[PDB]
Amino acid sequence: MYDAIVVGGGFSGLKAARDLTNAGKKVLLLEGGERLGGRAYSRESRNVPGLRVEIGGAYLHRKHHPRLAAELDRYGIPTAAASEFTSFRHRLGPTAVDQAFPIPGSEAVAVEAATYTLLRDAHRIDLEKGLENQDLEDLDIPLNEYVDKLDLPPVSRQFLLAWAWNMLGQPADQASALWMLQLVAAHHYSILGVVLSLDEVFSNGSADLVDAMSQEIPEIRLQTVVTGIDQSGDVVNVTVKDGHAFQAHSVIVATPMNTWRRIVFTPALPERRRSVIEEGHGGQGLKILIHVRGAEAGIECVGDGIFPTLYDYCEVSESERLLVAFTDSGSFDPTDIGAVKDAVLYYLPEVEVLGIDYHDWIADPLFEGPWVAPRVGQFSRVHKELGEPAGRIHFVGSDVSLEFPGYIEGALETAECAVNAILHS
Amino acid sequence: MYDAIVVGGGFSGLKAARDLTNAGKKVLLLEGGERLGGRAYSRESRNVPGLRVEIGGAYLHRKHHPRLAAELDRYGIPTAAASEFTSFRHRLGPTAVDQAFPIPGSEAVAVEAATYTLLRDAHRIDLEKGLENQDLEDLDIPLNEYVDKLDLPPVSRQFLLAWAWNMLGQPADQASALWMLQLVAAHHYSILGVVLSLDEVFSNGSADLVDAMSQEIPEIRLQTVVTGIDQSGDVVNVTVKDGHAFQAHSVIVATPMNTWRRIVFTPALPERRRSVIEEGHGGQGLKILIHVRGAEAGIECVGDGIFPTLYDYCEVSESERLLVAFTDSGSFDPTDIGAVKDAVLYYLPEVEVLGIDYHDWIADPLFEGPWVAPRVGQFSRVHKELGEPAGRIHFVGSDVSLEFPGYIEGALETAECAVNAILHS
Ligand SMILES: Cc1cc2nc3c(=O)[nH]c(=O)nc-3n(C[C@H](O)[C@H](O)[C@H](O)COP(=O)(O)OP(=O)(O)OC[C@H]3O[C@@H](n4cnc5c(N)ncnc54)[C@H](O)[C@@H]3O)c2cc1C
Ligand SMILES: Cc1cc2nc3c(=O)[nH]c(=O)nc-3n(C[C@H](O)[C@H](O)[C@H](O)COP(=O)(O)OP(=O)(O)OC[C@H]3O[C@@H](n4cnc5c(N)ncnc54)[C@H](O)[C@@H]3O)c2cc1C
Ligand SMILES: NC(=O)c1cccnc1
Ligand SMILES: NC(=O)c1cccnc1
Repeated sequence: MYDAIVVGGGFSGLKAARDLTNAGKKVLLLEGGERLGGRAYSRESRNVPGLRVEIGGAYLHRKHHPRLAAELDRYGIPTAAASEFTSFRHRLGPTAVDQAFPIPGSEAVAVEAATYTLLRDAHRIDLEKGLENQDLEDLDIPLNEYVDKLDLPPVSRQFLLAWAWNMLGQPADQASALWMLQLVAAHHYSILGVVLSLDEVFSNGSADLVDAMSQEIPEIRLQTVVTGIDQSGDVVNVTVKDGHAFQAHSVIVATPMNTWRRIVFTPALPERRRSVIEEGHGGQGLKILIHVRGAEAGIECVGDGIFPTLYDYCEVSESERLLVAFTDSGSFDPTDIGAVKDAVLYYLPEVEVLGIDYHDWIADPLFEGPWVAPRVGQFSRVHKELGEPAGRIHFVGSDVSLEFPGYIEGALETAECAVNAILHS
Repeated sequence: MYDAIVVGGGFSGLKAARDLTNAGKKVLLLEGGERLGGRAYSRESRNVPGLRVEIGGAYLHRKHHPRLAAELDRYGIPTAAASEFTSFRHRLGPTAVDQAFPIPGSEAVAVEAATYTLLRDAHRIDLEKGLENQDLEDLDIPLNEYVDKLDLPPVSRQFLLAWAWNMLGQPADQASALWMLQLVAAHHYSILGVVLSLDEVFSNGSADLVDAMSQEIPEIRLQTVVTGIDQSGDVVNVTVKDGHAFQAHSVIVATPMNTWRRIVFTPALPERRRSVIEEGHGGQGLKILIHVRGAEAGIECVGDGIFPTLYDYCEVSESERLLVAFTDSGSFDPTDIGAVKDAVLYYLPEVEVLGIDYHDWIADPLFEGPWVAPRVGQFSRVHKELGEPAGRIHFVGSDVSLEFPGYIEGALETAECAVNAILHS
């Protein structure tokens, strides 16, 4: 038996397991899959033999992600400032302007007014209290209705919608307007910052940092799927698909939120948390890497397409590249290459699709979902609590961060606080 | 004797005198000078024989100035959309960009945040209550300190300051930050709108509308300076520099605010109003028409010069134009043509000054000031009341508008309410 069992080896689990270990605890780390990193997946392209692609979470911004910045600085991990955009091909109607910020002057007075409204509403949210504890229900409505109340003229209406589609991974009518605001608050009460935090990338991918952190964890078991976590006894008992149980004083659940319903907890979890855990969160972000000929470097496209955003990802050859599309999985079928062609040609009619590459996070039983985004109504009923301790069992990870939900910095933050919790118990 | 005496024949006096007359009152209009229009002065250029220039208030914007729009529509007065700007020559440092909106992206996140602060503060002001009745003292401080608290990066700091200098007619340390906000509220809670209301001009100058309105006033006396307004008796007694008094049930003071201290009121005015009336308001706007060779059409310059703004006014010849500078009278001496050359060359080094043209509103005893702007501290002590009736004597005009101070629309608004007041008495 162990001081702690860390269940899940994404960034959250890895930090906790490392920090407890360095603090002198006897820690075991249990990972269901055959790799470490979780939703930070860097592998080789399915399209381009020999090329390494980020299939999940890639970007960072130091001023917003100090914890991540410290990890990179600790292990000397190189980051490069992300591909600049020299070329704009929006689908925002004829009055829009082909630059990074495509709102035209004719819309400025409306943008000014909406900027005040968006920021006033976001200033409502205090990021330490939980979205259920601040009388924020009037905000917890479908985003399409929220944006309809703002009454924005065409370019900015659709610019806001397209980036809200990309970032939330939900179509406008499934997204919570209050979650959109939670992101604005996360970024220092900035709308712009939600998009400008696409600031840096790992020169050699997330795997660098995954490896540096795991180097410092002495006991890791891959292919070890947890199926029950039982704290009826004096000492927590962790049960597993094929194998002898493991036992520890503390357990940290560092697995996706949408997977918790596949573990048997004993006793059953506090009763507030239970419907949300069953239904899961609404996140459906679909990120597609598209292999293309005919595209020049630097293209960014935002607009009303089934891909709200489509932009450069990297150079493949002198005539070939990868672009990246965002849309959501219950709106687009990534295996319908003709669909993909139509979505792309919509913005970029000169460009031939050579192939596509994605991960079905939803279909993956180790995840059942990409990054968190609540269903309308969920997080103003229960939110802070989904990541509070239940007995000797802690809950951590991006999904349950109040400070940064959906980003690595969130995975790292939630583990700080759990590690600290345990160190005092 | 008359139902009403209207004292002053700027736009405020002219509307009142006309509306009372049309309502069937026996009205006399008394004007101290030799022309009608007041601070709306259109005469011939001192520089360009035969050319008609606006020396005072020229611009309008229909959506913000419905009363003005109705006057223009009533008399079929043509307006032309004001000279467009094709050419930018700012002095905002090396990171600024030569277009109408010169803030660079590097400053966007700061602009966003200040936009929220500026608009939150302006939303504090409710335009019907008066600036002294809303607990707004924390705002009634020097603008330089306010803008220092906002902590803006160079381009936008100086862009805001330069336009606040132009619009308020005061250097930053003499201007009330709360007045700056009053203007933002006046324009529908818009910062941008304060500058975008430079939208239209009178094709043939303000005089058109001055003449249409005066056509409908049957009794006007020019060169008739009022020196005492005495309402001790049953009927108000109006005394005059050289001449027999005039008498009326009602008197409307439609003269500048900074002139009221040159009239003897009986009884003396309510005691709150009296210090402000003595000291006067702080407005020192100085608008200079500059006759130039070497300038092309379309130039707008904003920057840190002794002229915060310098831009095209109109074509004189194919090689000659007028520009317009704004600055303030206690900072620049318009008769120092070398000073003017330096101020201009600062922004426009290729341009030769041929001459200048201005009106000393301050030195003019019929005005003693250009448009209103309070001294720091004044309008959060007394404001609404300066334009409330004192006995049978009413007070109207741009200076005392809560809705639009410094614009014609304000002169027109304050006269509506006085005319209505009288019609019910
Ligand atoms: C498409 C996409 C793009 C993204 N882009 C960014 C970005 O640009 N910047 C950024 O900061 N973040 C980004 N992210 C979000 C971020 O990468 C993740 O939210 C973050 O890595 C979450 O890590 P975690 O440690 O909380 O959980 P995860 O990384 O998901 O780790 C959970 C671990 O638990 C394991 N597991 C699951 N079930 C069991 C079981 N029962 N027993 C044992 N182990 C189990 C899984 O195999 C996994 O290793 C992106 C995410 C996605 C999906
Ligand atoms: C440089 C400058 C630029 C401007 N630009 C604009 C603009 O772009 N758009 C806009 O809407 N407004 C503008 N204005 C402001 C606007 O023109 C004035 O505030 C407005 O016309 C005020 O009119 P009024 O009727 O309130 O007073 P005034 O027009 O000033 O009229 C007062 C009248 O009283 C007379 N008078 C004074 N003393 C006596 C006396 N004791 N007895 C009898 N008569 C007396 C004066 O001769 C005058 O006719 C500008 C003003 C200035 C100074
Ligand atoms: N939570 C988010 O909005 C998010 C994070 C990373 C990538 N895309 C979206
Ligand atoms: N009150 C004002 O700011 C004003 C009005 C007209 C011209 N300049 C300034």
